[PDB]
Amino acid sequence: GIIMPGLRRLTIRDLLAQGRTSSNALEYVREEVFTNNADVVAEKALKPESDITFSKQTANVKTIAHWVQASRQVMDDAPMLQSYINNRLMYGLALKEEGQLLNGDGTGDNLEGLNKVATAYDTSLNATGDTRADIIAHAIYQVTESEFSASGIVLNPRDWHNIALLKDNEGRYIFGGPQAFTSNIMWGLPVVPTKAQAAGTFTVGGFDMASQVWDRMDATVEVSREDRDNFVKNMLTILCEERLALAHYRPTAIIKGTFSS
Amino acid sequence: MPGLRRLTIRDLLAQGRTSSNALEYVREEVFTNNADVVAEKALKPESDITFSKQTANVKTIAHWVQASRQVMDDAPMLQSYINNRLMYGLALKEEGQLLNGDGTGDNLEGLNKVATAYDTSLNATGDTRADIIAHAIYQVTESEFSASGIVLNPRDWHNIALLKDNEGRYIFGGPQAFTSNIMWGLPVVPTKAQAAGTFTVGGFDMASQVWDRMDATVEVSREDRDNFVKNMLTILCEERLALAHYRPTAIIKGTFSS
Amino acid sequence: SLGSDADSAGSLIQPMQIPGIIMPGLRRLTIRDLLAQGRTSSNALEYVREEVFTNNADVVAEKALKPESDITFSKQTANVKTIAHWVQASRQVMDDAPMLQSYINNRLMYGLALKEEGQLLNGDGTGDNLEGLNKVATAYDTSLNATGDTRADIIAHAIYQVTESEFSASGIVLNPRDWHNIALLKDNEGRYIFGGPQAFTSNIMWGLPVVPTKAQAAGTFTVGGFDMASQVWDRMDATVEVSREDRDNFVKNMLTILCEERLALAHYRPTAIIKGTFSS
Amino acid sequence: SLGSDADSAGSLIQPMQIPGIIMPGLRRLTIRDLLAQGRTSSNALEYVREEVFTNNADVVAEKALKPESDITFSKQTANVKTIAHWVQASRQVMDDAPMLQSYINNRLMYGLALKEEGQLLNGDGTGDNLEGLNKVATAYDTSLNATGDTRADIIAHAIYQVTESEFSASGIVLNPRDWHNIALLKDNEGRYIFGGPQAFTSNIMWGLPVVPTKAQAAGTFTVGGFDMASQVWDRMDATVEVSREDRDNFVKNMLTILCEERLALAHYRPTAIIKGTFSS
Amino acid sequence: SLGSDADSAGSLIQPMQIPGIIMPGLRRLTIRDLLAQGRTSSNALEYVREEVFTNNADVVAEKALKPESDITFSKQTANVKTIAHWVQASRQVMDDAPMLQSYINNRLMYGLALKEEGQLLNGDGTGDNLEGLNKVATAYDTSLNATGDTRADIIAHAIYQVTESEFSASGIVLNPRDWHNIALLKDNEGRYIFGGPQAFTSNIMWGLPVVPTKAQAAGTFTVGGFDMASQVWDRMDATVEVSREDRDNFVKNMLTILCEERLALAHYRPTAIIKGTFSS
Amino acid sequence: SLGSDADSAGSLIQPMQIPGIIMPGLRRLTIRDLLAQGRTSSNALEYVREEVFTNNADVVAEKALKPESDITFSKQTANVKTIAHWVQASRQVMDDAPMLQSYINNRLMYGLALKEEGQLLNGDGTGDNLEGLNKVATAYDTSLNATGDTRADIIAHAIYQVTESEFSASGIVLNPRDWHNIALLKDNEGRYIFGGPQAFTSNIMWGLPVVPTKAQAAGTFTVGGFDMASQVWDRMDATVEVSREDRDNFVKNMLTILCEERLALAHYRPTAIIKGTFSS
Amino acid sequence: SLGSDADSAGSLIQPMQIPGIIMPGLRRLTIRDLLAQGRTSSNALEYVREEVFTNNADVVAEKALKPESDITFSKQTANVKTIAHWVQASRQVMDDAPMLQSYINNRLMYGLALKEEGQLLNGDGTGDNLEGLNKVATAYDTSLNATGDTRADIIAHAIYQVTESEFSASGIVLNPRDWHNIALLKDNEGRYIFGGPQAFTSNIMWGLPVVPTKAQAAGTFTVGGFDMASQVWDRMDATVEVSREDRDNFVKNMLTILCEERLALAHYRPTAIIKGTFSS
Repeated sequence: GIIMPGLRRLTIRDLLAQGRTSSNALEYVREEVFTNNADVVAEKALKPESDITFSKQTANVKTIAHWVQASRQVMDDAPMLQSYINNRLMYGLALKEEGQLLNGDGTGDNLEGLNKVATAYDTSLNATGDTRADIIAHAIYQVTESEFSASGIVLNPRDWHNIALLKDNEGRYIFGGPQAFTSNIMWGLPVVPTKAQAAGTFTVGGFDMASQVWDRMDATVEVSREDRDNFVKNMLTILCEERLALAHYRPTAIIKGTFSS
Repeated sequence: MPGLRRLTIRDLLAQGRTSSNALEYVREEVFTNNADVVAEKALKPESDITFSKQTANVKTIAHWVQASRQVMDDAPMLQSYINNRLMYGLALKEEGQLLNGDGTGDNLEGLNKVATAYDTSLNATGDTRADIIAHAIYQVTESEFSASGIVLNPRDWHNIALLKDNEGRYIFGGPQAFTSNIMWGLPVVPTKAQAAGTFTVGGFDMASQVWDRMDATVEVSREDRDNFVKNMLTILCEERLALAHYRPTAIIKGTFSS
Repeated sequence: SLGSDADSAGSLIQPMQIPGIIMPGLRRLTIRDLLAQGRTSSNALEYVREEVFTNNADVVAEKALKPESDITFSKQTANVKTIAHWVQASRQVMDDAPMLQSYINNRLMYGLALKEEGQLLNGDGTGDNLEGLNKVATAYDTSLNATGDTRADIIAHAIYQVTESEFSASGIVLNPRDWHNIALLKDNEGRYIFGGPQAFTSNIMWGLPVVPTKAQAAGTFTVGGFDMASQVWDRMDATVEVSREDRDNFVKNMLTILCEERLALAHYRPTAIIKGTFSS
Repeated sequence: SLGSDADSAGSLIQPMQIPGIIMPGLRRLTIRDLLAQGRTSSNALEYVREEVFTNNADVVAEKALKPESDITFSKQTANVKTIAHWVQASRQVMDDAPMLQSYINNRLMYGLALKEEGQLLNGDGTGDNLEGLNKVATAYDTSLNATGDTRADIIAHAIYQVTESEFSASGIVLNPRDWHNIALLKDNEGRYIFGGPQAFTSNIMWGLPVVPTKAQAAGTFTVGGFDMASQVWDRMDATVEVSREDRDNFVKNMLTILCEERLALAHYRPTAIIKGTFSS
Repeated sequence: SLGSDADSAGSLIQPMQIPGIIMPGLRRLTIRDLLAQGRTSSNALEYVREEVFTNNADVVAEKALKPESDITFSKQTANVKTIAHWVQASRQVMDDAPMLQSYINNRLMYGLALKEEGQLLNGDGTGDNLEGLNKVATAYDTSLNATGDTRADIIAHAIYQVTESEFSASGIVLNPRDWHNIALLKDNEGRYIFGGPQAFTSNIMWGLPVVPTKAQAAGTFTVGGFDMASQVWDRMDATVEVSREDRDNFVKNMLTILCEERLALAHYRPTAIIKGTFSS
Repeated sequence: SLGSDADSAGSLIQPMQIPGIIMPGLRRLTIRDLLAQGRTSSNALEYVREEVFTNNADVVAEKALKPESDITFSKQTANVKTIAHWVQASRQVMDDAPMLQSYINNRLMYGLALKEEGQLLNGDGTGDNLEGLNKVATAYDTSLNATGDTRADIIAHAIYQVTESEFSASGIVLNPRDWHNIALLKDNEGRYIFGGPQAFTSNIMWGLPVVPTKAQAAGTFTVGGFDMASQVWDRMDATVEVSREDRDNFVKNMLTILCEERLALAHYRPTAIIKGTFSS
Repeated sequence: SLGSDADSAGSLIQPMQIPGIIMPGLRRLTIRDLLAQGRTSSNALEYVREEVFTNNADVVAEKALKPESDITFSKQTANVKTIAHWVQASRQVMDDAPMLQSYINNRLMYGLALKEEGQLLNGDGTGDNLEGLNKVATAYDTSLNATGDTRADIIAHAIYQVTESEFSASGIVLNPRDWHNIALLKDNEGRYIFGGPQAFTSNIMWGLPVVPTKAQAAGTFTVGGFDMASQVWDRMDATVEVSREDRDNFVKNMLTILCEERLALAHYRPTAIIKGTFSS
C-alpha cells in the first residue's frame, strides 16, 4: 500500500489521444482546406464537385530526462526510499513534459507545442463590460468554427484562481458559491492549471481529438552502479527518461490569447 | 555487408595459436666458418658459432564507436551491421601493420621494416615492371628459400596484368579469360596497405609466422564512462596478435624506379 | 481469252492463307534480370547508404586509450514511379479476331518492359524518370588511361575502379555497335585478338558477362556489381486491364486496353557503378 | 606413194567414234536448297506481318493523361510466277539420234533451274520478274565501316547488322572471285589468315557456311537468315512435255519440246537479309 | 727393282671388271600416267561437244508466247601422230657385245618416252607436232594478280580460274627449280612456310598434288583436272625392230635399230587447263 | 595500475617457448655428386695419359720408304689433401643443452662440405689447395663469339668446344645470378624464351642439366663431361671426434670437437672442360 | 717430428696405381660407312658409263625420214692405293710393358683409319693421293643463291641440285663448327629455328641425316647420294705385322710395328655429289 507524494488534477497528457510508436519520427497528413460544395441536384443533371486540400506534416520524436547521484549504502539500507525517489522523478518529469507540450519552440530540441500551433484569439468577439470568463466563453465558440467541439482549458494557476473568485457589482460569486462548488470545471469543460502556462496567457481547444501524443518509449527508471566512477565512489546513478512526439491534426481546433488589462 | 577478395596475407603466412605475453625462439647468428685446407703436422683452423634469443611480443589492436542509444533501438539490425563492419575495418588495418609496422614501441615489426633491401644493380636497361618482380624472386634465393608470394598495391598489380608485347597481345591473359592472380607460379595478394610504387616478395610460407593470442571480438557496453548519462552506447572491436620473423633474408622490399 | 485476274476468272481462285501472324524482332530483355528484385506496398522507400567510414584503428599500448572510429550515413529516398500506355480499339475487331487480344497484351508488356529498361539505364531523377544507373553512377577515372590503350584496355581499368568500393564487378553494359567494334580487334600485326575469322567469340570479356543492349547509348559504358549495388522495388507487377465503360467507349462500341506497372529504383552503393565515355 | 591424205587413200580409213556427248561445265545449284521449301496449290500467297508499332509508352506523372499507342498491320502478297522455254527440232534429227531426246531434257531442266537462281537472287521485281533477294534485302549500313578494314571485317559487320533486328544470320553469299581473294588474306607478317599454303581453307566465315556462286555478281554480297527469312513455294514441279501436233509443227515435220515450272517466292522478314557493295 | 709399272711387271696384273654399264639417271615420267589412257585401232578420233547453248528460259506472263531456246553442236577431231628414231650400228660391235642390243632397247624405248612427254606438254600443234596441253590450255588471267602476292599466291589464283570451267583441278606442273624456290618461301620474319629446316616438305600445295618435271620449262606452269580434261589414245605401243638389209647396211656390215610409237592426244575440255608465266 | 611490465606482473607471465633452433639457409651441395667418386687408401695417385700421338700415316708410293709415326706418354700425379676445422666449448654448455652436441655435427659437416665444394671448383692448385676445375679447365675460345649473340649463345658455343675432345657434355655451372638474367631473355617482340610470366621455367638448357651454385664466381661459367672428366678420391670420409683431454681441455672444463676429411681430386681429361667470362 | 715429407718418412708410402691408360678423344669414324663396300683381288678397276646420249627422237610426218640418234661410252679407271706407317720401339720397353703392344695395335689401326677418312673426302687425286669426293664432286651452282638467304638455304639448294642427277640425297657433310653455328640460327625476331634453348636440336636437316666431321674443312660442305654414288673397294684389310730382324733392328734391340691398308675409291656417278664454299 504505497502512497503517492504528488498532485491530483488533470494532466494535459490526459486531454490528448495517447498512442504508441516504434519509428524515430512520424509522418502524417494535416487536413487543410475543405471546399464543401454539396447541394441539391435534379435528375439528368450534373453534380457538384467538392475539394479537399492536404499537407504532409512530420512530427519528430524528442527526449526528456534527468538523473540523480545517490549513496549506494543509503539505498540498500532504506529499500522503500529508493522506490519513493523513483516515483518522485516520474512526477518531476511529467511537469516539464507539459512544459514542452504547451510552449514547444519547435526548434532542434524543443517540440512543436500547442501554443505555437494554435490559432490566435479573435478580438472582434469581445463585447462591452464583460469579464475574463466572458473571453474564454468566446474562445470556446471560436473553436466551433474548426467544426470541433471544444474540450479543455489551460490557465496559469494564479490566474485561474482569481477567475474562480469573480464577483459582480454586488458581491455575489459569478461561479457557484462555496456551498455548491464541485471541482476544476468551467462551461462544462475540464480545466488544467499549470505553471507552464505563462501568466496572462491561456489556451483552449478540442485537444481530445485535435492533436494526439505519440509515445516511443514510456517514462521509465533505470539504475546503474558502473556508470562513470559511481563504482569507485560507491554511488548509484538513477535515471528517469522518456521519449515521445507530438502531432497536430488541426491547428484551427486550438486557440490561445491574452487577458487585457 | 561487403564481400571480401580472395584470401590474403594471413593465408600466405604460417598461422598458430598461443596463450602467452610473447614468444621466444633461438636462431643461429654468426657461423664464423674457418674450415680450410690444412698442411701436414700444422695447427688446424678454429671455427665458431654465435646464438641469440629473439623475442616477439604480443600486441593489441582495436577501436570503438559510440552511438546514440535511441538510434540503436530505432533500427535493430543496425547493431549486427556495425559489428560485421568493425571486424572488417580492423582486419584491414591489421594487414597495415603486418606490412608497414614501425617496430618502434607499440607498432609491430611489419614485413617491410624487417625485409632485406632490394638490389638496384639487378635492374637492367629497359625492363618491364614484371622483370623487376622476377629479379626480386631471385634475390629471395640468396637465402636458400623458395619464394612464396607477392604483395602489391591493387592498382600496380592491375597495370601489370595489362602488359603487352610490341605486337599488341596481352602477356598474362588474352582479353577474355579472367586474369588470375599468379606470377611465375606464385600467388599474388593486392592490398591497399601496400603503398603504390612499393612491393614485397618472400618465402612467407615459412619465413614468418602469425600467432593469434585472442581472436577478434565485439563487445558492447552501456555504462562506459559518461555513456549511461549521455544515453550513449559504446561498441568495441579488439584483437590480440603477435608477429614473428624467423628469416628476414627471405623477404624483399623495393621501389619501382619507373 | 480467260485469264487469272479481275476482268476474267481470276476471281474464282482463292489465295492460300498462311495461318499465324509474323511477330517482329523481339529484343532480349536484360538489365532488370541483373538486379535484385523485391515487392513493396508503400509509395516511397527510405533507405541509407554508408557515406564515409573514418576507420583509424591502430595498435594500442597497455593501459592506454583506444582509437575512436566513426561512420557517416546518408538518409536516402527512392520514390515509386509509374510507367504505362493504352490502346483504343474497335469492339468489332476484337470479336472478329479471337486471339488478337491475347496478342496485343503480350505485345504491350514488351513495349512497356522496354521503356522500363530505358529508364533503369538512363534515369534522370528529375520529374518522373527514376534515378537511373548512369545518373547515379560514379564517374570514370581518366588518370587510369595510359598510352596506346585499346578500348578493351579501358573496361579493364573500369573494373579496377569498381574494386575501389570493394565489390566484384557483375557485368559490363555496352552499346551493341561498340561491343562489335571491339570483338574485331587486331594487334599491330594483323591477326584477331578474340576469335579470328575462323569463328565468332562468345559474349564474355575479362571473365565477365557482357550485356549489349540498344538501351545503352553508343559511346557509353557501365560496369559494376549490379546484383548487389542496386535493387528494384516492385510496387505493382506489370498488368493489363481493359474497360468498355471508359470515357465514351460504350456509346462508340470501343475498348480501351491498359498496360501499367509501378516501379521504384533504390541505390545502395553508387561507388560500385562506373560510367564513362569512349574517347573517339 | 600411198599416203593417208584425202587425195590418196584416206577414204578407206574411218575415224573412231567416241560414244557420248561433251556436256559443258555443270554449275552447282545452290540457293534453292538454302531457303525453306514448301508446296502450294493456289495462284498466290497471303500472309500478314506487323508494320508500324507506334510505342509511345513512358513514365507518367500523377493525375496526368497516359500515352496512347497504336499498331499497324499489312497484308503482303506473293504471286505465283511461271518460267519456261521450248525448242523446235527436226523430226529427221530426232529419229536419227535416239539418245539425243533423253539428252535435251537434262540440258533443259538444268537451263531452267539455272534461271531459277537468276531470279531468286536478282529478281527485278518488275511486274512479271520475281522479287528476288537483292531487291528485297535491306541495304548495308555504310556507317559500320571502320578505318582500314579487310573485306572479312565488312562481312563481320554485315552479320551484326542482322542481329540489329534480333535474328540469327544463317549463311553468306558471294561471287567466287571475291570469296577467293578473301580466303587468300595474310597478316602483315606474311602468314595466311585462313589456311596455310599446305592446304585450302574450308568454306566457313565467322562460324557461318559460305556459299560462292556465279549467280551472285562480283562486288556484291548477301547475308541473312535465309533458312527461315524467305520460303520458296512450289506450285508445279519442273516438267517436260513434247508435241508433234503443236500448230504448224505436224506439216513441217517438226517436234516441239517444252519445259516449264511454277514458283512463288515469299519474303517474310526482309529486315533479316542484307546486301552491300565492296569498295573496289 | 721389280715394280708394277708399265715398263715393269705391271703388264701381268689384269684390272677387275665391274659387270654392268652405268646408265644415267632416269627422269620419272609422270604426264602419261597423269592422264586418261585407252587404245584405238583407227587413224583419228571424232567426238562431239555442245557448242553453244542459247538459254532464253525466262519468266512468262500468262497467255503469252514462251521463249525459244536453241542448241549448237560441233564435231572436233584428234589425229594420230607418229614418234620414232633409229640408231645405225656396226655389225662388228653388235656381235662382240651380246647384251648390248638388249641394253639399247631399254635406252631407246625410254629415250622415246622421254620425248613423248615433251610433246604432250609443249605440243607445238602446228604440222605434225601434237597439240600439247600448253597450246590447248586457256591463258592465265593476269587480272587476278594482286599487289604483294608471292609465287604461291598465283598458283592459288590459277586453281580458282580452273573452277571457272566448273571442274576441280587435280594436279600442278612446274619446273623443279621453280617449285624448289617456292618451298623455300619465308614470311617477313624469316620462318619457313612449308616446313621448318628439321622437317621435310611433302609435294602438296593448296590441297593438290604437285608434279615437278624437267619437261615443264622454267617460268611456266600448268594446272587442271587432267584425268578428265584429256585422254591419250594408243594406236600402236612402243616397239623395237632391227634390219640388216636396210639401205646400204648389208654392204657396210651394219644394222639399223628402229623404235616407233603411235599416239593421239584428245583434248575434251580445254577450259579445265591453264598455262601461265611467272612475271618476275 | 597493475601492468604486465617487469615493474608489476611481468614476472608472473612466462613467455611461450619455441622448440628447436633456426638453421640458416643450407646451400644445396652439388659438384661433389657431379663427378666420379672412387675409394682409395694411399697418399697420392698416379696414372698415364697419351701426351702426343705424332700420326704420320699417309699414302705410300710403290716400292718406297713408308712413313714413321711416334707416340709420347707421361705420368700425372694427384696428391691427397686434407680439410678440417675444430671448435672447443664448455663441457657445462654441452651437458646442460643436449641438442647442441648433435646439432654442431650437422653444422660442421656442412660447414666443411661447403669449403670442400668451394675447393673443387676454384682449387688454387698452389701449395695445399687442390687443382680445382676452373684452374685445370681449358679456356673458352673467343673466336666463336659472333655479333649479336646472347649469353645463351655463348654457352651453346662452349658445348661445341667440349665436343672438340670427342666427349659429350654433362652439365653447366653458372652463378645463380648470371643464370637468372639468362632465364629472363626476350625476343625482339617482347615475349620470353623460356619464361611466359604465368609460370617459371625449369633448370635445363640444350638438353643439359644446369647447376646454379654460389660457389661459381659471377661472370664465370663451366661446361664439360664431368661424370667422365675428373674423379674425387676419398681417403677418409668426413668424421667428427671429441676429446675432454685435448691439451688443457681438462683443467678448463672444455670440450674440443673436431671434424676432418681427406680428399684427392684427379683431372683425367682437361680438354673436356671449359671456363670463360662474359662482357662486363 | 715424423712427417711425410720426402726427406722424412714419405718415402715409405707408395702412390696408388690407376690401372690402364687414358686414351685421348676417339673421334667417331663416319665417311667410310656412307659408301658401299666390297673387296677386290686386282690392283685397279675398270667400268664403263654412258657418257653422251644424243637423243633426237621426234615426231615423224607420214612417209618421211626418221631422226638418227646416237650413244657414247667411256672406260673409267679406278686405281688401288696403299696407306701405312710404322713405329720403331725398344725391345726392352716392349717386354717390360705387357699390354702396351696390344694397346699400340688398337691405337695404330685407328691412326690409320683416320687418315683413310681424310683421303676419301679431301683426296687430292694428284699422284698417289686418291681422288676423294671433293675433287670429283660436281661444283655447286652459284645462280641458286637468291637475295636474303641463310646458310641453311644454301644446303637446301645443294640437295635440289643433286636431284638434277635424278637421285635421292643420302646425307650432308659439314665441319662441326659450321653445323653448330647453323643450329643457332635466329629469325628476324630472335627465336631459334631448330630448337628453343630449352630443347636439344637433333642432327637432322631438310629430312636428311647430317654428318659433322673434322675431316671436312671449315667453309666447305658436301651433299649427295653417297650410298650409291661411290663405292670403296677393299683390296687388303688393315693389318699389323711386326718384325725384329727388320733392317738393323736386331742389332739395336728394336721392333718395327707396321700397319697397312689397300683401298680403291670408285666414283660411279659424280653428278650426284656436290661441294661448295660458304660466302662468309
